[PDB]
Amino acid sequence: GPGSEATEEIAALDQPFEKCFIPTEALGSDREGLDRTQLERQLPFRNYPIKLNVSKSGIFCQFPTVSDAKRFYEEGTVEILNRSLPIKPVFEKRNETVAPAERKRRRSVSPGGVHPQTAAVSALSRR
Repeated sequence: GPGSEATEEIAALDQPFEKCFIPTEALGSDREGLDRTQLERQLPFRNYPIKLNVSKSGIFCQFPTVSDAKRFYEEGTVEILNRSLPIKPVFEKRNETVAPAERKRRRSVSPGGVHPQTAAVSALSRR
């Protein structure tokens, strides 16, 4: 995804905030909308400068400075739709995993069959 490359060597453990994401799920169908004009004049968001972009995944939050992002993350909880929403940073991590192939076998049996006959008999009766 989108992001910026910073000197991870300087503090990889710290994982400095650069961009935040506001998840949506229990918001409901109301999450599909987000009027920008109303959003600008809404719940916490006006407290600090923040780039708000509507997305089907939620609301993108980009801050001009790391400090603003950190203050918003640490003390910028928001309540939207009468629901407290936390600040989730956009970080990615590559994990190493392996999925060995597996095979399964099943027992099979012969269905059998009927051999042909070159002769046949029948009972003759008339009533």
